[PDB]
Amino acid sequence: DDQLKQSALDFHEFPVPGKIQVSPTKPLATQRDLALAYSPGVAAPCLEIEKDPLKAYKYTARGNLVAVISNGTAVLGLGNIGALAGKPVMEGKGVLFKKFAGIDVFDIEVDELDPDKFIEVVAALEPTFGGINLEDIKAPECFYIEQKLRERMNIPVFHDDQHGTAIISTAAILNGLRVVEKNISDVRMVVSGAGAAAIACMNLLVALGLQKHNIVVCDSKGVIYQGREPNMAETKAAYAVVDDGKRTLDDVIEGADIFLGCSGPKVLTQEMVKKMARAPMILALANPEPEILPPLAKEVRPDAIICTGRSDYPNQVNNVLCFPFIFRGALDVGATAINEEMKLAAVRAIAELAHAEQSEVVASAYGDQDLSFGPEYIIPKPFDPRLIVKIAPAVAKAAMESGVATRPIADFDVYIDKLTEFVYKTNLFMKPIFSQARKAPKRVVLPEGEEARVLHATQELVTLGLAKPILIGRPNVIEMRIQKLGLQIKAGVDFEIVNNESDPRFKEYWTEYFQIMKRRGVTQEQAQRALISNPTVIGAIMVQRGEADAMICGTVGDYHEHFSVVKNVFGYRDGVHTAGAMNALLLPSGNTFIADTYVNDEPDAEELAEITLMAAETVRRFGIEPRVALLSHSNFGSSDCPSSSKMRQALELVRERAPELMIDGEMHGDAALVEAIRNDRMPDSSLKGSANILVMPNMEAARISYNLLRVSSSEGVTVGPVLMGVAKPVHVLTPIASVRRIVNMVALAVVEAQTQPL
Amino acid sequence: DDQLKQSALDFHEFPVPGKIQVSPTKPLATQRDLALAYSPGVAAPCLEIEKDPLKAYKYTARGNLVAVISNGTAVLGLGNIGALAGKPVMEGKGVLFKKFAGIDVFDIEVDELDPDKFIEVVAALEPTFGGINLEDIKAPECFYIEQKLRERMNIPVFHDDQHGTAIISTAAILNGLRVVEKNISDVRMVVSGAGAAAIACMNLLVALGLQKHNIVVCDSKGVIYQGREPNMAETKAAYAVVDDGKRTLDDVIEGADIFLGCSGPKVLTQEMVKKMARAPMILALANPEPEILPPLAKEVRPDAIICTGRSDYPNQVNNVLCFPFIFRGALDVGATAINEEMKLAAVRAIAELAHAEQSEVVASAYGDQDLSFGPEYIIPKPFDPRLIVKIAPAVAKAAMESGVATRPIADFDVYIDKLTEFVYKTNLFMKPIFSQARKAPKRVVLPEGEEARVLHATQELVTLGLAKPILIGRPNVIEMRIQKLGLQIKAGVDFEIVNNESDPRFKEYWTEYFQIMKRRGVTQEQAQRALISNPTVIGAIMVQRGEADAMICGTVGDYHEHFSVVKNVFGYRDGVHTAGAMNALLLPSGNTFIADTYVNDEPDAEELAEITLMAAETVRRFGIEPRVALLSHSNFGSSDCPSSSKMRQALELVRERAPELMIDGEMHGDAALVEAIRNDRMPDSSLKGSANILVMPNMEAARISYNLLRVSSSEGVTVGPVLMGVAKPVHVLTPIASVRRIVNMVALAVVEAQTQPL
Amino acid sequence: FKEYWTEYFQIMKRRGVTQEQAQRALISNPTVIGAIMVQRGEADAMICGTV
Ligand SMILES: CC(=O)SCCNC(=O)CCNC(=O)[C@H](O)C(C)(C)COP(=O)(O)OP(=O)(O)OC[C@H]1O[C@@H](n2cnc3c(N)ncnc32)[C@H](O)[C@@H]1OP(=O)(O)O
Ligand SMILES: CC(=O)SCCNC(=O)CCNC(=O)[C@H](O)C(C)(C)COP(=O)(O)OP(=O)(O)OC[C@H]1O[C@@H](n2cnc3c(N)ncnc32)[C@H](O)[C@@H]1OP(=O)(O)O
Ligand SMILES: NC(=O)c1ccc[n+]([C@@H]2O[C@H](COP(=O)([O-])OP(=O)(O)OC[C@H]3O[C@@H](n4cnc5c(N)ncnc54)[C@H](OP(=O)(O)O)[C@@H]3O)[C@@H](O)[C@H]2O)c1
Ligand SMILES: NC(=O)c1ccc[n+]([C@@H]2O[C@H](COP(=O)([O-])OP(=O)(O)OC[C@H]3O[C@@H](n4cnc5c(N)ncnc54)[C@H](OP(=O)(O)O)[C@@H]3O)[C@@H](O)[C@H]2O)c1
Ligand SMILES: [Mg+2]
Ligand SMILES: [Mg+2]
Repeated sequence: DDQLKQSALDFHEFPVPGKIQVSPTKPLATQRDLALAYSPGVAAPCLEIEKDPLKAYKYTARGNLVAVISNGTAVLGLGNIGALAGKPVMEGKGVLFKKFAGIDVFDIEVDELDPDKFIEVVAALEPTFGGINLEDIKAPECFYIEQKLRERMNIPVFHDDQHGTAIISTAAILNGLRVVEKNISDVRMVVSGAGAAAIACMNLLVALGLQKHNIVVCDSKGVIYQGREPNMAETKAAYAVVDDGKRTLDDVIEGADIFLGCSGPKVLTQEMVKKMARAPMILALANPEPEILPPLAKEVRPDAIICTGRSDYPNQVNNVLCFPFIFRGALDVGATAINEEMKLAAVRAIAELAHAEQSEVVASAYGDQDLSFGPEYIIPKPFDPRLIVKIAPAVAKAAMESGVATRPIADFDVYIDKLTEFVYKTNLFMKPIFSQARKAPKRVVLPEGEEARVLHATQELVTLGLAKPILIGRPNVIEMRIQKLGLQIKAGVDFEIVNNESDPRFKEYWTEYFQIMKRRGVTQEQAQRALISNPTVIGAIMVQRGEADAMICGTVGDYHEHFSVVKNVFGYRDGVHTAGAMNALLLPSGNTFIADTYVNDEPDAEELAEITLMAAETVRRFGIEPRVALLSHSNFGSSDCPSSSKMRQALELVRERAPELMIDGEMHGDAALVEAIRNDRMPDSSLKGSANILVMPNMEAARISYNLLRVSSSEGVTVGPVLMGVAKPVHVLTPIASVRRIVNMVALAVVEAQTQPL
Repeated sequence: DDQLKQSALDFHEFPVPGKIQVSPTKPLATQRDLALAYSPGVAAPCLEIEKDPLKAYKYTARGNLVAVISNGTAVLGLGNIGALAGKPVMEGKGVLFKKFAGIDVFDIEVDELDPDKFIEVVAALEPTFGGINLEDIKAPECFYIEQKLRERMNIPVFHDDQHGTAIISTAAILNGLRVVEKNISDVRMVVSGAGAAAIACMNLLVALGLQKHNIVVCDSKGVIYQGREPNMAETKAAYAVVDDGKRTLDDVIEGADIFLGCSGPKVLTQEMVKKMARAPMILALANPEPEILPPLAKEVRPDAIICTGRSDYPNQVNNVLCFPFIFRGALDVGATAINEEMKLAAVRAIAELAHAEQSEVVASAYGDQDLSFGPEYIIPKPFDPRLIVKIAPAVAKAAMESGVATRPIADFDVYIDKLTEFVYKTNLFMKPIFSQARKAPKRVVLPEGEEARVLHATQELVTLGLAKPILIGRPNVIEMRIQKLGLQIKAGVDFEIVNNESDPRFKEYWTEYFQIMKRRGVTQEQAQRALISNPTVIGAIMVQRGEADAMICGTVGDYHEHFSVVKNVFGYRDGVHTAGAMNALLLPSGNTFIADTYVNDEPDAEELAEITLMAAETVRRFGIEPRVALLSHSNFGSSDCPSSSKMRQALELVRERAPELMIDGEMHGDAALVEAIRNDRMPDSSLKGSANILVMPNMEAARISYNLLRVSSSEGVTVGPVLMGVAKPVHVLTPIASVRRIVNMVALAVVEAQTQPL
Repeated sequence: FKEYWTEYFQIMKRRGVTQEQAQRALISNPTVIGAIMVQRGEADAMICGTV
């Protein structure tokens, strides 16, 4: 716990406190715009809203924000710690809101511990938000707040902690009945636990068609029957059962077709599973520890379908399936609330998507797709790119038929086109790489073993279990620096040290290097010096001999001093005559790759075509459809310099060698990234949307552009420089490489080594 | 009004509604970070705040936001129109907050029309904000709200609409007494008007040292004396005077040393000024129309000092002097409120800055500096870059001595260094250009007169009075397109049309062109064709003949087809042998210029040195200190390609020819923009901070980098491409030029033509 | 070691040698060590090149 505690504490404490910030979306540097954006001109918009209140959407940005409001009464599993102490959780919830759907979130921690004032303040804050996600609140005051607001608010009010997880649970049950081959009106549902995210689920399931008399509710006290306490509170009498001696979970665990558990860990015992019914449908939503372990249920009864809230098992009940996309559906039409119709229109799109998987470009073999509608796959993945095109139009149509939509949409196809254009610019492709690497770690040698960044990265890799590292350097220096940095990695146990000043394999290593380079200017004495003073050579020989599977080098020195060694020892991949390096950037238009940043100073047309094909294949392996643009200062033949002609010839060669690849050129960068400019210049261009692969005419342009964009349009680091064309898994980094970049590159190298490391 | 109404309505209605947006400041695309940013890891930060509540500043971003809260009871001069209808004004106020100081603003329009619930909701919203700027609220409920909050809030509460303008008024009076040579305890102050931004000013002036019995208050009723109404409300009895027959403004206008007017236009008459005292000190803060016209006061009495709230006169009382910087001072220390000490510590820094002007790099002769402490200059300019270094440390020191500061600062010099680093990246240099151009418009010919963008720009230029335009094209097409676009410009009155198909000056024009180009491959017949089919040639001959002062061309066609004409007709400036083009970008590090984007395909070392010197001089004329970086894929001699050696030679030449210029190289782009990387590589580099001029080795790198940065790191448009080295004021644009870019370039050309157009 | 590699870096900082590269050179390149020794006056001459 201490290591994880320190990692989380330092996750955002040192560089900048917090996890979100407020940023403007429009520019302001001039005069005569203040005369219009302020008092002299701002009077005209105001008088329009006064005459037409409905015109507040054209001249303002009112309806796009959501409030995440808490009081800190039940902070995760920590309980009542206060509203202020719960700010990090609310901030992280807003982060998840923004990262998965693109929802602006204001996180508020009201200090009120009384309900009445809670509704007072939330109703006062009405004009600020288009929807209020109540979070970290006890019961049953939340229901009262939501009902009073919805009957007093002309704007959407949606407690997500109830209704969103209700939707996710309901969709996992409607599709589960298909697999178990049972009817909704004949199944028996048993629930052990009452709380905030249980009553909404029960209401949704009852409105789905399930009989109320077939539902049994419980808590820590036992079966919630009639005649248990003199003062038995509400939200428990509408679902209570008559007293027939039933008092515990096991009394109703027999014959239960569905078991929706949302309270308490370690509740279901092996005997209860043994005495359960056939084809169990267990929904153990408990996050810190589920009600029943999915490995434990599938052992005693292999016919059980388990839909947990954890990230370690499939069919994950994560609210990131609910609060991003359900709120996005509610907002995009401008509702007045999510009634049962919208709650069902959203629950049916999720279920339809879960049983209509059709591949459509995935991360090659990187990871584990296994997308087949069955027991192990009942709901869409937490960050499915398609869950904005299926939910938002569905909710908009439901609102149009329900009378709560204020501004109807006429042409839906344009709407889906706009939403898919929006979702094309988000792709978290490093998670499957990390998962695949964790599935089977490989041996990776790091020649710069004395570097502080490399030691930090080695600690992280050992903690995550991504690879088995081998460090080259002086043992005394490495141990002293590990102690100075306060790391927990130990030589020999966590990682292996190769002493470059002394090793029993010195003779074999330098003899092999001499045999490689004897007719390339290297004498035996020079080989002996190289196997002592050049760790890259040691690592390359190690890889070639099969004592390691991959190598990450280049954090010290110049790129070509490592690349020359790599090329000499490994050589090119079969059928390849050139190599290139690709760097990745996250721009507003999406993930963007820049090709040949480090290898070739001035490639010719054939080299450019080979680089383009390799880059397209590599990007395809990430799960991204390649869209290539050949860049030049000439815009579609406007210049006749030899560089532009070379780009045109490379385009012809690429078209000859790969007719299925999306590519155009030669063109300017803005035309490559902005579709409107390109459509103005070349209406019938084969390149659609924004290009994600930019191939440059020469080294200097590529490197200068990449450096300026990296320091200017900085939105995180994924991979780079990615080396292509070499016959072994190896990448050369740069001295400015960060710890996260090193870890990512090691994971990518492990994944490459797993599949025939050639 | 209709034209301004349409301009303001379309200012932000068509492209995107609204004027602000919410943007994150940290990246999120990976896994294993959700395990730390959320539930599994987010528990560790929460338990730390529970044990230590003061630790909420290290693990959260709590204290940086301000609420701008209104109820729409007095919207500017429109009165009571509602809270929702006042959203554009609040949004614009937040825009001004962010643009001048960098303050995050949440704009709220509460529908409550009752005070008690207003304090209820604002006190409920305490944990969201570090300060509440009450706006658009009547009196005296605001005082009650502020007092109750400050006595119930442990966080800063600062009604800016009272106290900030009180500070600005007080600073304009303390410095005014120096000019008028009078004592604060012996002056007579007369006020005609009671309102929100008058009682705070009176309180501040009384605490400054002025006697209460020397202050006279008035309203529409008249003198606020005792015994006027049976129920005379508060905030008027603490300053009322005894009844001696004084009932109107003129009864107390005699002998008044200071006249602070903040209510009503057209209040002071000529006779009142005639019967006033010597050295009048008039503060007419009325925004829509001042109490007395500054031109009217200075005529009857030339000894009067007037400090108005308008932008048409000096000594402007604009809250952009108050709410950005005073709130910044309050926030940067983490106060508990702005008491009199902070209110005075901020008012003394403003006064000290107003009478301690020392130039320190201004916009050359572009505009009107005239910074001399006198009657016409009593307060710092509304967007003075230095008003964050003088106010924030002053307020922090005042808080440290007052016991309201929670986290004291030890080393102040580091603090001022950080603040000046922050303020170095903001410079609104186009406003002085626009002002200087408006002072003396010039004749500017636009060869592409039939373009829709050019017609829109011509309409804007005529409206702003920046230049006298001359359009070249077919009159029928121009009139038909003007009618189709619905513009109000009329040929012959607003602008002059030159018909390229018929003009009585055809023979002289083509004869002059032939005389220029007879030994450069142009026959007489070719000259006759050129003076019909090439509008750029017509415009260039017009400029050379003195029938126009400048030309803006290039919105259609290729850059070099216009540049060749310009070079042939005009030639180089005396003492210059090469030309270059500079493009401007607004990056996170500040205004950034990229040199030689369009002229020279591959300049040599001497050409690069000349380009660098011209770019440095041009940037200096904008009011920006030039800091040049020579860019290459080689980092301080790491490569030996001819391009890197050329950059090194150019560096040596530049150092020889300009020893006073800040410059270094050759280096990578990231080292040029990020000081930490450069300090790591070259500790003793002469380049300090972030470079704002990037000189590129060849055309392709410059253009590709500029295009990618413009479409990716887009933060508005200022100028570009700026042509340097030509012997006449002319600029060649590109086909992708926007209307705003054309207007800006025309203004720059006018300013260049005003000063010896060579 | 520190004085030697610092002097070498001061000589070669604008010739493609970083501080880390200078530190590596003052360990793996005896010719550089001898040349710095001679330039510092701790030796009068150097004979190198047998390898
Ligand atoms: C994975 C890697 O390889 S990382 C790189 C590791 N780097 C190193 O190990 C470098 C350190 N080692 C070295 O530099 C060399 O092994 C040396 C110079 C010390 C010795 O190698 P060489 O002198 O060229 O020859 P050789 O391989 O025969 O070894 C000589 C050794 O045998 C000993 N020896 C002496 N006479 C004899 C003999 N007749 N027969 C065998 N050994 C003998 C020597 O004393 C010497 O001992 P030592 O090296 O343990 O001190
Ligand atoms: C600012 C600018 O200049 S924008 C560019 C404007 N462009 C133009 O004006 C192009 C339109 N004009 C033209 O192309 C030419 O003036 C032309 C071709 C029409 C005529 O010019 P030319 O034939 O070369 O010769 P010249 O200058 O002597 O003019 C001939 C005219 O004189 C007339 N003329 C005939 N005999 C004689 C004579 N003995 N003496 C004088 N004029 C005569 C012709 O009928 C003709 O009349 P018109 O041009 O009004 O119809
Ligand atoms: N979608 C999700 O991921 C999700 C959503 C909600 C909850 N959860 C998880 O579910 C658990 C409880 O959440 P909650 O909203 O129900 O909070 P809660 O109501 O505060 O706590 C669970 C409640 O269930 C009862 N309970 C406790 N232990 C029990 C046990 N062993 N057997 C039966 N009943 C027991 C108690 O009710 P009484 O005190 O009234 O007897 C207790 O108050 C937590 O682990 C939480 O993380 C997950
Ligand atoms: N810093 C600034 O730029 C700034 C700040 C504040 C105000 N102003 C300007 O000052 C004016 C008034 O603002 P305010 O806050 O005072 O609003 P206000 O109180 O709502 O309106 C002005 C008040 O002054 C009185 N008044 C009106 N006309 C008058 C006249 N001709 N002579 C004397 N008194 C008159 C009336 O008070 P009774 O109805 O009680 O008699 C009236 O209610 C507006 O033009 C406003 O824009 C500028
Ligand atoms: Mg929660
Ligand atoms: Mg105001």
